[PDB]
Amino acid sequence: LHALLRDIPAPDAEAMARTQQHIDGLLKPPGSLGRLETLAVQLAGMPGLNGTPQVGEKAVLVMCADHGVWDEGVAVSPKIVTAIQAANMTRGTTGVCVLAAQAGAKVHVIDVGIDAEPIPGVVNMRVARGCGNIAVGPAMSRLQAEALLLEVSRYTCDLAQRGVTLFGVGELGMANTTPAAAMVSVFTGSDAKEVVGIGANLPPSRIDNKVDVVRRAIAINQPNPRDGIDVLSKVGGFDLVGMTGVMLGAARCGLPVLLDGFLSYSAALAACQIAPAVRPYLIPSHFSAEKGARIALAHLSMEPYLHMAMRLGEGSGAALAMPIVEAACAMFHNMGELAAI
Amino acid sequence: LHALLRDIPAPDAEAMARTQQHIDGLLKPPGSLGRLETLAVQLAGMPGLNGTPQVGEKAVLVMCADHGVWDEGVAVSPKIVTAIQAANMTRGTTGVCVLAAQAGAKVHVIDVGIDAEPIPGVVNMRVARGCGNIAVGPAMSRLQAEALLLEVSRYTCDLAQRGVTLFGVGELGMANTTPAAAMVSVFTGSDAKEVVGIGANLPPSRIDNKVDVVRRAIAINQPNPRDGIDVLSKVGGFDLVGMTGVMLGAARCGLPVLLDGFLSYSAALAACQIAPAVRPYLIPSHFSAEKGARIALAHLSMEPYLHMAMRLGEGSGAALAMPIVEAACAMFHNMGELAAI
Ligand SMILES: O=P(O)(O)OC[C@H]1O[C@H](n2cnc3nc(O)ncc32)[C@H](O)[C@@H]1O
Ligand SMILES: O=P(O)(O)OC[C@H]1O[C@H](n2cnc3nc(O)ncc32)[C@H](O)[C@@H]1O
Ligand SMILES: O=C(O)c1cccnc1
Ligand SMILES: O=C(O)c1cccnc1
Repeated sequence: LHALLRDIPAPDAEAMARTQQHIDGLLKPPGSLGRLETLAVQLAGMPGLNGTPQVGEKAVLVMCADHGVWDEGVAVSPKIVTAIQAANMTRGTTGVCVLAAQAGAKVHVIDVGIDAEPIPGVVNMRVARGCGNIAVGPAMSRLQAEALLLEVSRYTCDLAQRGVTLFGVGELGMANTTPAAAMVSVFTGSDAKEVVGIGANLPPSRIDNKVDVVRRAIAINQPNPRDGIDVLSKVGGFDLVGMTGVMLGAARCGLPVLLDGFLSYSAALAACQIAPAVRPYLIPSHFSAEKGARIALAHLSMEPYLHMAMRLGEGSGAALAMPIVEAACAMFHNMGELAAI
Repeated sequence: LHALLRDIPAPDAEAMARTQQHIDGLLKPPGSLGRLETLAVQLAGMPGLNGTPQVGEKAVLVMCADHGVWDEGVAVSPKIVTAIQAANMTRGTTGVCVLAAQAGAKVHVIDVGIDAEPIPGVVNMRVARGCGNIAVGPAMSRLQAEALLLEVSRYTCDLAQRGVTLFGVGELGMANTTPAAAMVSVFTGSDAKEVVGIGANLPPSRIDNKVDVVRRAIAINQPNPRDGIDVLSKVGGFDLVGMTGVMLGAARCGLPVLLDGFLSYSAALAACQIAPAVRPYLIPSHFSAEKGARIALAHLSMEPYLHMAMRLGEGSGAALAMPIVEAACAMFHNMGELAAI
């Protein structure tokens, strides 16, 4: 794991300089394509991309897991919805599925801890049947967190061997906005009230309880903010850990990862805490409608491209942004040159 | 023309209600897809769409024209760049071209007033060789403005007959951000300084002059803000008029139009002034990096989906947003239903 982390490559400044120059020579006023130009340059510096902005195969990895904290009344969806939706993922009827197909991306459903019988068709990496209830203790052990990080990391880089060049992260887990809020609070130093949202339509009444639960989790566990693994293990969840693992894996692999919404931001904070070298590989997608979104993003210093007021999760926003990544590549490779004004 | 305007259909509330209900029944927490849901409903109310959110063929219409105001030193690009770029449009090497191909949209290049010999391959609807210099008088006559509105309007609806269901608007015209700023100032009641930007990399030094030119145009022409045609004809340009015409045509046709950037916002203000019935057919794309963008958008009460810091024009932002429109349709038609949680 420390090996893994040690080997995350730095971005290729040489390739980025060449990219910048090329972009500057295209048939348009310099810098006129704004963020599309920056994105192209960013991609060029990613070693797994072979010195140029390009997109081969695309994959969205959905990490599914249950949380003991559901027992605290923090989620309106019944627990079984995780298991149900995960099965649905195999039939292509969910929101991510539909958006991924539209982007020509393949969806990988990964069970890292659903509290139900295994689902055929789903990738099995289950830690346990739901994680511990963070309101009364840790979600899992450090060992457990590290093992999963490792396993997902590897799974991720292996896909690279198969032509995938662009990943998207997603999750599925009733009550997951709760641990996500706790992590955000911890990493950013914000008070719980500021980052706790309505999740999947939690009634406004029910909010207070959610806030208290978050505070409780933190007080009880005393997660160390300087230790991303410590935080994940104490007040995170298997799904969150899994997302962090995709990020570490893609970075080690020298490839880009598209973030999704709120849950993904929490995982990104942990990943960057654990390995700052991860940062350059992350690409924001959309601006989640979850309350703590702004705070979370400010800490990652990211400005999403899409303002859609989305709050579904599943990696749906990631899929929706894929065409943008492809657009930056198209611009780079297909535009004519000034020299030929 | 008044006929044309009179016949713009109202949105189909019946179809929209059915759409809303269907969306609500999809396999996700209600309202979880935010703006994608709203967009789908909007599309459903458009009569040319046959009661459902759908996308058939896509077209981006680029209106090209020269402006006499270029003589005032308000643009750094040489005048010929309009003619050059317009030819380039026929070869698929420009920014819009590349982005449109990526979206599976076809680009229609329309010459409404380039100050050069006709370009083979370009649609000929030329009013004159560049419009009058707004700093010393009107851009054109009212008659001229109305005629062009009519002609473009018709051209637009005719494309509908050929399977196009979604339009994008764009332009090409050195110095065009100048008349665009004047229109914005006029319609919104903002002072020139607040809405005059750098256009295609105008040096910061050169700004003052640009502001004065705008003020001059207005003082001299005294455009009536309550009369959109009056404004267009006095302080607009052939390209701007042409964009307004696509908007009027698509609306009459009962079809959606994707806006682009700053120039497009100015044209939209005029269109809505002329015919408020046009409003429901307009769809924002991106948030232009031009200074007066925010003001312009506030007046249209539109919040763009994409924050890319783009400022190229040509209809490039419109093309980039097409996949989003298609995503809303995919969501609508392909997601599974709750009833089948
Ligand atoms: O913390 P809560 O309020 O439960 O919200 C987080 C969950 O809701 C999101 N979520 C995604 N697809 C969903 N499908 C259903 O049916 N419910 C929630 C869904 C997210 O992915 C988590 O599973
Ligand atoms: O008012 P200015 O500073 O001239 O900016 C508006 C123009 O610049 C934009 N524009 C688009 N493609 C371009 N290609 C070149 O080469 N220059 C400007 C271009 C816009 O479409 C207008 O033609
Ligand atoms: O931003 C998200 O991804 C999100 C917000 C609420 C519920 N589920 C997911
Ligand atoms: O917003 C635009 O479309 C734009 C801004 C500057 C120059 N050309 C186009």
